[PDB]
Parts: sequence; C-alpha cells; structure tokens
Amino acid sequence: VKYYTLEEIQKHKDSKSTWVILHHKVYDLTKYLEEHPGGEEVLREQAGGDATENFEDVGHSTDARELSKTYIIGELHPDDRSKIA
Ligand code: HEM
Repeated sequence: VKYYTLEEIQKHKDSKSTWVILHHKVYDLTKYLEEHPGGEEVLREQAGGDATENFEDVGHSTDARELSKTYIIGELHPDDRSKIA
C-alpha cells in the first residue's frame, strides 16, 4: 500500500488534487470530484480533512463501492490519523 502524510491530503484540498481520508484510506476522487451527484463542495469543503463519517453517514451505495475502490491510490499515515483517539 501507499502511505501518504497528512500533509498531502491538506495540500491536496484543491480541485487539482482532491483527496479525502476514508476509513484510513484517502480517496482521490479528483476526476469524480465534479462528477459527484451529491456535491462538489461536500467533498472539497472537507477533502484533505476527514469525510469518513460524512461519507459513511450519507451511506454510499454499492455503486460507490466500485468507484471508491477504483478511485483508490493508498492510505495516509495512520500514525497521525489517530490524533483524536
Ligand atoms: C471515493 C469517492 C466517492 C464516490 C465514488 C462517491 C459516490 C457516491 C454515489 C454513487 C452516490 C450515490 C447515492 C448515495 O450514496 O446516497 C453518492 C452520494 C453521496 N455522497 Fe458520495 N462518493 C464519494 C465521496 C464522497 C465524499 C467525500 C462525501 C463527503 C464529503 C460524499 C457525500 C455524499 C452524499 C452526502 C451523498 C448523497 C447526497 C445526495 O445525493 O444529495 N461522497 N456518493
């Protein structure tokens, strides 16, 4: 797997590179950023951030499962990820 620093998602909080920490796994939905039927902001607004709950809360359908996976590159340092815990 590919472990990215929390610094990434951050700098990657723009359209160019839209990342979102999902279940200890960043989702490069850059291409599917404006394609998102829900909203392009809901993603960006909290892209680099953590939209895990904001992603699971909405309850993504299988259709997403395929995409999400397809739009997977790797996870972010889970060391700084558990900064809350
Ligand atoms: C890997 C990237 C993502 C994919 C492939 C994806 C895919 C989808 C798909 C197919 C829908 C179907 C309907 C549903 O799930 O209820 C959806 C809905 C939704 N997604 Fe995502 N999603 C992604 C990331 C996100 C993120 C990061 C957020 C939040 C920040 C988000 C928020 C939502 C919301 C709120 C809905 C339904 C809202 C509505 O249609 O008004 N999604 N997503």
